[PDB]
Amino acid sequence: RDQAGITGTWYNQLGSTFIVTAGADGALTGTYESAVGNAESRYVLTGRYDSAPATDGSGTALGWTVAWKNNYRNAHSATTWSGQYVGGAEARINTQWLLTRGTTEANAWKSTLVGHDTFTKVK
Amino acid sequence: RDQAGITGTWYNQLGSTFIVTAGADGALTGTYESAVGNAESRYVLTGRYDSAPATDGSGTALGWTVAWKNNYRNAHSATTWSGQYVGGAEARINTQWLLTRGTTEANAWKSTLVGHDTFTKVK
Amino acid sequence: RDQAGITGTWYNQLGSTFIVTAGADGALTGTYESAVGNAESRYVLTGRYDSAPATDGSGTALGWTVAWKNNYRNAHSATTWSGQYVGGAEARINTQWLLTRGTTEANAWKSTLVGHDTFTKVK
Amino acid sequence: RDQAGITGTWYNQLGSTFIVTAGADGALTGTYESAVGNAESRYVLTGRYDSAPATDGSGTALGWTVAWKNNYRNAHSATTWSGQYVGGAEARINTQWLLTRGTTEANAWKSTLVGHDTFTKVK
Repeated sequence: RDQAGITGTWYNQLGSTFIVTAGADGALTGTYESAVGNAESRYVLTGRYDSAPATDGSGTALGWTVAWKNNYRNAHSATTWSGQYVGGAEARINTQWLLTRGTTEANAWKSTLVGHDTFTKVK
Repeated sequence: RDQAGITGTWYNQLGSTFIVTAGADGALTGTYESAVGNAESRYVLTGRYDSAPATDGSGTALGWTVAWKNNYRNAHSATTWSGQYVGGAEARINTQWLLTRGTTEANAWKSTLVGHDTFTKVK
Repeated sequence: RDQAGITGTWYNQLGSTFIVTAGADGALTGTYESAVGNAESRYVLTGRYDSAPATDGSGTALGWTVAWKNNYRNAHSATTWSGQYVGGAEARINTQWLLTRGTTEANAWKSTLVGHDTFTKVK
Repeated sequence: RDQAGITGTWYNQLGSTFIVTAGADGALTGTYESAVGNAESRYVLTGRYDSAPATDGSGTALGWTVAWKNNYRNAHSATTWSGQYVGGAEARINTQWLLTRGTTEANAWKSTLVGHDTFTKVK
């Protein structure tokens, strides 16, 4: 339903760039570029979305992962964004995210950051 | 480094089954079967992991997504697990997860569940 | 430093009302009224804030708890807001929150909702 | 119902010490000592719990806050624990927590850590 809705270039409140293709099978594939956190250039992302969402005005559930390793840098970390795509005049992806850093057992308690990103089709 | 470490069948504290292959390129591919939450049978998952982790005793950062749609059911939801793989005698994947349900704007505030799953190679 | 900054009436993006007094000792005391989630009227809250924040332009760390029981209703739940107070022209409290419902062991996995509320001094 | 159940000394998986009194009015008051994160000695905590929980075998919802300032140190941060008290043979408090550090706007995205602590009456 939202394959075309989701496919494209999205920007969050930080100036990060999320380039995604939604597959007819529920796949999400693309690249993430973070404006913050010592990331450089594009990182692979993959994820999933609900390819057959409720017809009742509900958002479309989705998430995706970026491991912060590319040819430029390795943060030894990974972020997952869990959220929903909201169609219409000003389409949004509203997300919450978990970033886990690889740590020792002794630092495991502080391994994970949590936040929220809102993505729009205009910067 | 942990491609073989991660590839395989993992079980969490709920009796859920996570079947994953780690690609040399950082890919995670496989299937998830939840013991809870009105899921039935296998659901596609995709994700990423740090294919070149720190050599310093740190875990390996990873995450993955499941959209809760297969041929049996559609929960109109998606879970992301963010965590780290810890190698050795009793290998673990320690995760935190966000489950977002597709909702109306009026219910968006209650769209997202958070928990923690610990995966082991024995049930 | 921010005792006066924090003391007052705040509104979030949902139209909820947070009435708080910051004590010189780091205490937060007051009442919360939720615009959503079948809450009615005021609920007691308590919390803490950093009464001696960094002088470097950083926010002031704080959190507080509401148990969703008053003389009108009992949701058998509790929310904690963790965030920071940002002073200046448009003062904000930026929070992330965890709502845990009392559950059986069998439903514990779905006990906890997560979100984010941003509070302003104007509605 | 669980006033006596909750009142006491609890330990988490990190060796931290949570000393709490549950008030008949839903209050939680006491002190927290963290085994990790450069905390030293006791810090004030306050919170709330459901003083009239469901009679149906459900846990009792609660949370509390610690601002990481005492006479010894100031981390410029605050943790909230949201969870539920589970009575019986081996009483537990199962929590999820958010730690927000005071930050600049530019670092706000990385302000918040998330984890999970399980508290028992024996160390």
